[PDB]
Amino acid sequence: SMQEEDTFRELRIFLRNVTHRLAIDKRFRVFTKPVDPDEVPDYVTVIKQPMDLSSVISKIDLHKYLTVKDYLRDIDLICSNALEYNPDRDPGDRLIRHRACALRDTAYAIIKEELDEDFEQLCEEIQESR
Ligand SMILES: Brc1ccnc2ncccc12
Ligand SMILES: [Cl-]
Repeated sequence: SMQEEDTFRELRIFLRNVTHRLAIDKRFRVFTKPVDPDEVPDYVTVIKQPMDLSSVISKIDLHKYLTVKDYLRDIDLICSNALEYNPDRDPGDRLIRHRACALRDTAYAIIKEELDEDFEQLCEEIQESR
C-alpha cells in the first residue's frame, strides 16, 4: 500500500541518519570508501563480500534494506571482513580491527537506543508477507 511505502521510506531515512553518524566519525574514515585495488590488489580476491558505508548508502537508496536486521548484516560484514583480512598482532591490523568492530558496536548501540522495536517488527511482518 502507501502505509507500507511510508514504513520503508521511514526505515531508509533512519538508516541514512545512522550511516551518516558513523561516516563523519574520524575513527571510521577508512570504512567510508571501498578498499582501493591499487593500495590492496589482493583484497577483492580475499574479501568475497566487500562492504563499506558508501556501499551501505547505495543499498539504502536502491531499497535493498526492508529491515534493520538486513542493514546490520552489512554492518557486521564491515567488522567480520576487517577481522578476516587483518588478523595479525601488529598495530596496523589491531587498529583496523578495533575500529571496524567499534563501528559495529556504535551502529548496534545507536539502534538499541533509537529504533522502536514495534517499527522493526512492522518492517519484518511486511517483508515476510511478500
Ligand atoms: Br586500507 C585497508 C587495508 C587492510 N584491510 C582493510 N580492511 C578494511 C578497510 C580498509 C582496509
Ligand atoms: Cl589514521
